[PDB]
Amino acid sequence: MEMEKEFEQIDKSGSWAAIYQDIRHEASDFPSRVAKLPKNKNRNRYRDVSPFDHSRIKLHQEDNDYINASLIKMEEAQRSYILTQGPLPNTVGHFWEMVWEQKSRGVVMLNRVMEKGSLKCAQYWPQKEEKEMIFEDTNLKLTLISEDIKSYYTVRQLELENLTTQETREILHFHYTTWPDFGVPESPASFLNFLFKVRESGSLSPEHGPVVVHCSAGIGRSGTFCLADTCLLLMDKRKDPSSVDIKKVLLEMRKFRMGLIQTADQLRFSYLAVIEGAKFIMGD
Ligand SMILES: CCNc1ccc(C(=O)O)cc1
Repeated sequence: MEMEKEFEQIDKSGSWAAIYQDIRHEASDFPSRVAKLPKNKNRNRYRDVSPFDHSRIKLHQEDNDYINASLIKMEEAQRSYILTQGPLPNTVGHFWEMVWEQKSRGVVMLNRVMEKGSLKCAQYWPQKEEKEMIFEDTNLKLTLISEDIKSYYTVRQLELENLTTQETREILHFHYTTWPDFGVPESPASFLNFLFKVRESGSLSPEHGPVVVHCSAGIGRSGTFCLADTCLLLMDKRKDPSSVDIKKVLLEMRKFRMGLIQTADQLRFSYLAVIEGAKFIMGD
């Protein structure tokens, strides 16, 4: 079923809450035993959001290999993503270790450091060129190189140095700064513009490690970004683009990380972004 017809039918019937609960009911349930070990309690932002054991990213250290991050491998689309929580004061060094070890080119951040008057993640990158950050626990240095501030997003170039070997890499930080404190954006136009800026950078391409994507918990906004990207890629690739089923792509993604897409509005909005994306590409 052409998803815009499916969309109009769910909208006119006001059944978004019913479709969303059906997804919640069919979603995979896998063990998360490492996440729940007592030694890991201060590495988790939220008690009810944990990576599955089978898909968790392992840090390359014998001490404690745990970070709250998941590899989402989309086989038919040929895209991988790492979805993670916003870093905590005591996990900023682990975050940048993971970026280094997984060979990522890009970091995609979909939240503000403060929202609704509370801290949603640590200030994990330098705000001035001349004040670099040193992470003594993982032996890394991070420097701001340049900053490009636009109306809906900011792009930063960062230099990450492994102080152990003195190798350096350029990381691109893509920061979506305008997602509202409550609900979802009214139009998907600025979110699609942002997605195409990430794609244009090389950050999502197979010559690099997987892109790192986060919001506060790493499931809601983060889930929207990777679901919209994967659905548009499948429409480009397949002979029958009308066969792309957004609900089936979401269930496949939920085999790798729990709770992706947190509300019926986020589902409805994910449908909105994919529909608007399919016509910009038909070049109406
Ligand atoms: C036949 C109705 N459904 C679709 C039409 C065109 C495309 C596309 O060319 O991206 C995707 C779906």
